Amino acid sequence: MAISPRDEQNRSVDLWFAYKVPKLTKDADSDSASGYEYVYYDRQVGAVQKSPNLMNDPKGALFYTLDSVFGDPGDTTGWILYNDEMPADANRSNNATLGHTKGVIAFDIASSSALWLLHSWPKYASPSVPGVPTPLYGQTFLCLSLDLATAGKLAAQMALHQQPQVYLPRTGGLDHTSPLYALTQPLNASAPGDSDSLDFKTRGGVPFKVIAKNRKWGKDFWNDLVGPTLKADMYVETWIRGKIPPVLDSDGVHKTYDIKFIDLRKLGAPWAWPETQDHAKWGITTTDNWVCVGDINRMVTQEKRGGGTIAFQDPKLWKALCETDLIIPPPGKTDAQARAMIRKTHEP
Amino acid sequence: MAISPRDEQNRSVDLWFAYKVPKLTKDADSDSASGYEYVYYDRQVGAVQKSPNLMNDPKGALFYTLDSVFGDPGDTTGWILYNDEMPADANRSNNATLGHTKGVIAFDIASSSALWLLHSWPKYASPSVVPTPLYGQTFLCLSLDLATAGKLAAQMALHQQPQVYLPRTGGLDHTSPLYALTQPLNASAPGDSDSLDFKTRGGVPFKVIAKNRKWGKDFWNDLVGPTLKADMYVETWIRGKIPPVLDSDGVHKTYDIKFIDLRKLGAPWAWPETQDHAKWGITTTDNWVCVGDINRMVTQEKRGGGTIAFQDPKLWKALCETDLIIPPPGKTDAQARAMIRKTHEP
Repeated sequence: MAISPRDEQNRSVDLWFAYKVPKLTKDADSDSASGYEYVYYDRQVGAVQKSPNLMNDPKGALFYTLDSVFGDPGDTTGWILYNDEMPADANRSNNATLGHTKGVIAFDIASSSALWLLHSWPKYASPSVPGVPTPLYGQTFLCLSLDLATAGKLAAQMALHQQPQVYLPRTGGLDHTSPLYALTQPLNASAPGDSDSLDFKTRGGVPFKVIAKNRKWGKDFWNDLVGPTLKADMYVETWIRGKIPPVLDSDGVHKTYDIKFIDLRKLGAPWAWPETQDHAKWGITTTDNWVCVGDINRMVTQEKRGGGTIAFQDPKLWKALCETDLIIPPPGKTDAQARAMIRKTHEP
Repeated sequence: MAISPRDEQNRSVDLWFAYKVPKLTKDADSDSASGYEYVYYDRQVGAVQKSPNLMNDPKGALFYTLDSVFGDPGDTTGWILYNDEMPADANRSNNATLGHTKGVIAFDIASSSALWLLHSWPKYASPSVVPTPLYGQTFLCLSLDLATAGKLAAQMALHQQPQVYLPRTGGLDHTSPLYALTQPLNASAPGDSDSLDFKTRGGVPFKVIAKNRKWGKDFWNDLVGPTLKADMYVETWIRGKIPPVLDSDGVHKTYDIKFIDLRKLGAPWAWPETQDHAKWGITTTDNWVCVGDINRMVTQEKRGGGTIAFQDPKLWKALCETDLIIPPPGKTDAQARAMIRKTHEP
C-alpha cells in the first residue's frame, strides 16, 4: 500500500525498465509489431526479456504501476504529471517555453513513499482517461522507488532546470512549503548555471544521478555534460545524430538506407528497426556500465529548453543495450563505409 | 530597368519555373547531387530541362532575378519579403500564427512594374546576405504590374497573412496595399478561403488559391480541385508516414515506395518523395500546374497559405511523368500503390 513501482505481476519492485518497439509492417493485412510490445527488465528477473503483455493492456508493469497510484488513492496520496505535449484532458493551455520532459511523480505522505516514472510518450499520462498514446516509435521507460525526501529534492531540481509543464496534479495535503507543491506553481527560468547534476538512491539503495540541462544550455548534452559528469565516454560512434541523405542504389535512383538499426532479437523480442523510428532517448557509456534513460535524444540539433536524463550503473542492462547495435551497409558498401556515413551525421 | 523575372541568360522573361533536386549521396566522401542542381522551364525555351547552373551560383535565373532587385535598386524600387521562418538578419522571433507563405514581391513605382518569386526555403531571402540544400523544391517567378501586385497584397493581408520582414518601401504611398502588407496584419477574413484570378504582364492567366487560419479541410481536394473544376492527381501522393517494412534478412527498414524521378528531363536523379517539399500538384485533366506554400500531408497546421495555379500542357506532362513506384521486397506494384494510398487516411 506504500507507493512503489509494480512489476509484470503487480508485485512491488525497486526499479524497472522497458523498451517498447515501434509499429512495424509485415504486409497489407498484418503488422509484425503493433507498437505496444516490449522487453522488460528489473533486478529480480535479472534478464532483459520479451514481455507477454502489450503496454496498453490493463496488465504489465506500466499499467500495474500507474493503476496502483491513480486507481484508489489515499487521503495523503498525490501526484505530479508533466509533459510538453499534454493529454487532451489537461487543465491548462500549452506553454511552448517549458522543458521537453515527460513523466509522473507519485507520493503518499502518510507512508513516506513515492515513485517516479520517466517516459517519452506525448499526451500521456492522464489520471482518469486511459489515453491511447502513439505506437509508432521505439521508446524507453524507467520507473524508480523513492522516499518522499528524494522526490522533494528531485522536484526542487526540476523547478530550477528541467522546468516541466505540470498538469492535473494532486497535492494530497502537501504543505505549500514542500518543493513538491512548488513544482505545481508558476516557474521562473532564472538559474545562472546552464546545467545541474544530483545523486540519489532508490529505496532499495540503488544509486542514480539526475543530470539536467536548462534553457541556457547550448552545447552537446551527451558529450559535454553527461559524459563528463559520469567520468566516462558516451558510446556515440554509431549514433544517428542527424539525417543521412538518400543514398544511390543504381541508375540514379536514390533511396533511404537507414544503415543503423536497433535489434532486440538476441533478447527474444523478434524485431529490429531503423534508429530513425526510435525516440532514441537512451544511451550507454563505453566503460563502467552506465545506462542513461531520459528526455533528450541523440540529435545534434536541439532546442533551448530544459530536460535531463537518469543515469545508473547496471552491468546486465548495459550489456543488453550494447548488443542491440545492428549496422547494415548500403549496397556495395563496406562496414567501415557505413560507419563513416553514420559518423557524418554528427557534424552540425 | 523595369522589374521582371530574369531567365537563365539574364534576359527579362514573363514567367519561369524551377525544380531543385535534394542533396543525394553515394557515400560519406562523394555526393551524386549537392542539392543545388535543378531543371528549368519557361515558355520561350519551351522545354523542361536540366540547368547547366547551380542555384547558389552567381548566375542562373534565381541569381539573375534577385540580383536585378537587390543589387542596385533605384530610389523607387522596393520589396516585401516574407517567410514563416525569418532569416537570422531579421533579428526577430517567429510568430507561429502567421501563414506558411514564403516569397518575395519586388516592385518599382516609377515604372509601375513588379515581380513575384515563390519559393519554399526557410530563412530566405535576405537582401544583403546559405539556404538548406537537403530537399527537392519548386520555384515560380511571375511578371506583374503594380496593380496586380497590390491586389495580391490585399489578398495576403486577409488570408495567407505572411510574416513580413526587412521590407523596403521605395517611397510607397501609405495607402497602397503593398505598404499595408508591411504593417501589422489585423484584418479579419470572411470565411476560411479565397481565390482570385490574375494575369502576368505577358497575359498568362493564373489563380492564387488561398486558405486562412480557420481552414481545417483538405486544401487540395476540398479547395484547389473544386476551384479549378478539376480533380487533383493525388492517387500516388505521400500524405502521411509509411511504417518500416520487413525485409528478408529479418530486419524492418524504410521503403520509400513513392519516388520523384527527373531522369526523363535530363536530370539523372530520382529520390524519395519524403525528401521533397512536395508543395506542387497537378490535375488529372485540363493541364493545371499548382506551385505553392502547402504540401501534400493530411496533417496540417491551422495557418494561412496558398498555391499558384496555371495551365501549361508542356510543364504538366513533364511533372506527370516524374512518378516512380518501387515496391518493398516481395510486394507487387499493386501492393505498393495500396501502401501509398494508406497514407491518405484521416
